[PDB]
Amino acid sequence: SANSDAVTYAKAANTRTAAETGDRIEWVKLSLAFLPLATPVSDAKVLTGRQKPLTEVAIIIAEIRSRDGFEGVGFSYSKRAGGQGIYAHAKEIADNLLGEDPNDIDKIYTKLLWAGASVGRSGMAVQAISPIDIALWDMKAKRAGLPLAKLLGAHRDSVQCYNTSGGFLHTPLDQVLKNVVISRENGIGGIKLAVGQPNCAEDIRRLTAVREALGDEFPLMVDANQQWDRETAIRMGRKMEQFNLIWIEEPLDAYDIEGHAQLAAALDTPIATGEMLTSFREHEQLILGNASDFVQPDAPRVGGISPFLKIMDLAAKHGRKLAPHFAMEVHLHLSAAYPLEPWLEHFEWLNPLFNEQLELRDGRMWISDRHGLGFTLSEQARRWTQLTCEFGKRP
Amino acid sequence: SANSDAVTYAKAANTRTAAETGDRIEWVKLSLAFLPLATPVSDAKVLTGRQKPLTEVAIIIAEIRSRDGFEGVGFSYSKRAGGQGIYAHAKEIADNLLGEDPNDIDKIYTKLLWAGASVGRSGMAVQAISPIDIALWDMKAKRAGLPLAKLLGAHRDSVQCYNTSGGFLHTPLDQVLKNVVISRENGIGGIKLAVGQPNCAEDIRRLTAVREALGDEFPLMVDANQQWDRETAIRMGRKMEQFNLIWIEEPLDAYDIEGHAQLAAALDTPIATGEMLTSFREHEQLILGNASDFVQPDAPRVGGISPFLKIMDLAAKHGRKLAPHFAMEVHLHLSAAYPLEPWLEHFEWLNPLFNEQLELRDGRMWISDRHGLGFTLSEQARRWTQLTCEFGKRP
Ligand SMILES: O=C(O)[C@@H](O)[C@H](O)[C@@H](O)[C@@H](O)C(=O)O
Ligand SMILES: O=C(O)[C@@H](O)[C@H](O)[C@@H](O)[C@@H](O)C(=O)O
Ligand SMILES: [Mg+2]
Ligand SMILES: [Mg+2]
Repeated sequence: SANSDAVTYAKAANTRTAAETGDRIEWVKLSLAFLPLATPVSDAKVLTGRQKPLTEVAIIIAEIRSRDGFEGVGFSYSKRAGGQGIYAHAKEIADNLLGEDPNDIDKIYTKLLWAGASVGRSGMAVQAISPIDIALWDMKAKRAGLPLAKLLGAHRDSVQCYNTSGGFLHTPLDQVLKNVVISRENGIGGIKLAVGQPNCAEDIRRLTAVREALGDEFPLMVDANQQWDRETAIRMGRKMEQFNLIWIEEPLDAYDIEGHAQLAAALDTPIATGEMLTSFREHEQLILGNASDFVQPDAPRVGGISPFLKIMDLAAKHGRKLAPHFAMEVHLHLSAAYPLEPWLEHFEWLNPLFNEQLELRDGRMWISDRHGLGFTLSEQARRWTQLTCEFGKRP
Repeated sequence: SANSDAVTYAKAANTRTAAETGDRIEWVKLSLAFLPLATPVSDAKVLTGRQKPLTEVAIIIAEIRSRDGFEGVGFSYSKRAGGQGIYAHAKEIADNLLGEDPNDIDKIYTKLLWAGASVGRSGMAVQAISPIDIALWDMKAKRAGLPLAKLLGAHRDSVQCYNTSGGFLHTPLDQVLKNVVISRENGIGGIKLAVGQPNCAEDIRRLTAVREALGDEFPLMVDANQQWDRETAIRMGRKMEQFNLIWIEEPLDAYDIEGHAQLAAALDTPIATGEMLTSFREHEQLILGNASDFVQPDAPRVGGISPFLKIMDLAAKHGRKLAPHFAMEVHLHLSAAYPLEPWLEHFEWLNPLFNEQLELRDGRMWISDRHGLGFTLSEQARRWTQLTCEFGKRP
C-alpha cells in the first residue's frame, strides 16, 4: 500500500544538498580589446552622414574559472562608441560573481542586474552582462562535454550561411563582384548586399549586377541599415520584388514598428530587422507588432544567451524565422537550436581572435565537436587587448 | 588587420563534427506499474458523483541507455483510466528513439510527434512522450554531473512544501486534525484542504476547524476540484476571504477560463488552476485569459519537462506564481528553477517507487546532491510492474 488512513513521512539518508556540493566561481578576468579594420567600412548610415566609417570593433571578453576546474569564455562587442562603457560597467559588477554556483546562470544574471539597478534592464548594462552570461553557458556546455548547440538541444548539425563583409557600400561594384566569386568558391550559401544609399538608382544598379552574376537561384538579400523613409521603402521594396530576395533588411528606423509591419504586410518578400535592439522587451514589441518575417537578435547586444533564448521562443510562437546578427561564433549554436530553418551571417573580422575556425561546406556552417562555443582565445586577442582586470584567484 | 579591400576566408583543421561524434540511444525499456492505495482516496469529484474513489495510480516508466554509457529515467502517471493507453502508445513509438542523439531533446520530441501525428499534440499522446522526455532530461543532467535543477539553473536550493494527502474528503475531521499535527511535526510548510462537497456548510466547518488548529499564520489552502458553479464559487470565495488562504484551487471547471478570470479579479485571495490541462497550448489559453494567480502545470500531464519549461516562461512573463501538481520527484527541480517563489505539493504515494527520499525540513523540500532527478527505481517498483517491453540492445 502506498497510502493509509493517516499521513506518513519518509526519511532520507544522503543528507548532502546541492547547495553544499555545487561548483563555485573563483576567478574572473575581463578584457577590452580592439579589432582593427585596415579598410574602413561604410554602410548606408555613413553614406547619409549619420556616422563615420567603421575602423575597428571593440571586443569585451570575460573568462571565468571555477573551483572544480571548469572554464568559460564569452564576449560582447561594440561598433563605434560603447566599448569603454561596456567594459567599465562589467568591471564594476564582476566582483559579484565570486563564490556563486556557476550553474545558476539566471540567478547570477539577476544578482548582476540588482547590483546595477540604477542603470536599467536594457542597453549597455546588459551588454556588460553578455560576456559573463555567455561565458557561463560556455562553461556549462563544457561541464557536460558538449558543443553549446547540444547542451541546448539542436535541430540541425549545420546552418545555411551568407556573407556580408564583401558587399558594403564603400566597395566599388567591380570589387563586390570579385568578392562574390571568392565567397562562392569558398562555399558560401548566400550574399547580402548593403543598400539604402541616397542614390536609389545606384543601389538598383549594384543589385541587378549581383543578381546577374549569381544566377536566379542563389540566395540573395539586401540591407538598408534604416536609411529609407516609408515612401522610399515601399517604393524600393515593390521594385525589388523582381529579385526574389530572401529578405529586405532594416528598411526603416529600428524602432518604426508600424512602418515595418506595414511593409511586411504589403510585400511578399520577407522583411528582416532587430539587430539594433538591446533587450528581450524591445524585441517583444517588434514581434507583437508583427514588424518582420525574420527576427534578427544579437546575443551580445540583447544581454547574452539567456535573453536570446527567450527571444527565440517568442519568435517561434509567432512563426517567425531567425537570422541572428554578427558573432557567428555564438549564433551558430543558437541558430542550430532554433525550431525553424535559420540563416547565419558571415564576417571574417573575428577570425584572428580565435585559434579555431568554423568549417564552411556547401553553403552551410558546420558545428564542430569542440565543447561549449568551441573557441579558444588567440595570441592576437591578447595583443589587441588594451585594458584588463581580474577578480579572485586562479584555482 | 581583421579585414581587407576584398573578402577573406580561413580554414578549419579540427574537421570532426558534432554530428559524427555525438552519443546515441541504443536501448529503451518501458514499464507500466500500479501504485496500490489501500485507503481509497476521494475528493469532491467523488462526493458529487462524477467519479469513484481512487484506489491506485498507474505509473508509466521509461529507461533509456546511450552508447557512451549514460542512463536516464523518467515517468508519467494516470489517476484512473488512461494508464493502459499511455503505455500502449509509448510502446508503439519508443523504437523511434534508437540511433538518435539523446541531447537533441526537442528534435526527438518532434520526431515522436510525427510518428503519432494522427493522435494529436495534446492529451494522452504527449503523456506517452512524457516519460521519455523526462528520462532524456535526467540523462543530460547526469551527463553534466548535476542535479536536474542545476542543469536548468536554480533560483533556490529548496522549495516551500505543503501536504495534500492528509486533507481529503473521505477523511473524518478529527483524523484531518491528527494528520495536520503529524504533517507539521514532520516539518511541512503548508496544508491543503479538499473542499467542494455538496454540503457547503460542512466544508466551512472543516476549514474553520483546521485554521483554528494551525493558527493564524500557517500557510493554508483549499481545493474544490472543479466542483463549484460560478454562483457558488464567488459565494464561497467571499466567505473564505477571512481565512487568508494562500489560494483557492480549481473552484470551477478546468476549462472555464472567463469564470476563473472573473473569480481572480473579484477576490483578493489568489486563485489557482491548471493541473487537469494536458498541453502548452491549453495552459496558454488560460494564461492569456488571466484565469489564475497561480499556474499549476503537471509535467507528466503536459508532455514532459520541455513543454513544462515553456509554460513556466509564459507564466513568469505574466507575473504568475508557480505551484506544480503532484510528482514532486520531478517538480522539485522545475520549481527550483522558477524565478518567483513557488510551492511544491507533497504526497507519500510515490515514495516506495524509489530508493532515495527527499529531505523535508523547516517547511521546505531540499534538493539533494544526487544527479539528474536523483532517484533510482526500487525493487518494489519492479514488483508493481504489470507490463514491460524493451527496444535495442543494452550497451
Ligand atoms: O548586418 C550586418 O552585419 C550589418 O548591418 C553591420 O552591423 C553593419 O551595420 C556594421 O558593420 C557597420 O558597418 O556599421
Ligand atoms: O492537487 C491535488 O493533489 C488533487 O487535485 C489530486 O490531484 C486529486 O484530485 C486526486 O488525487 C484524486 O483523488 O482524484
Ligand atoms: Mg544589417
Ligand atoms: Mg488539486
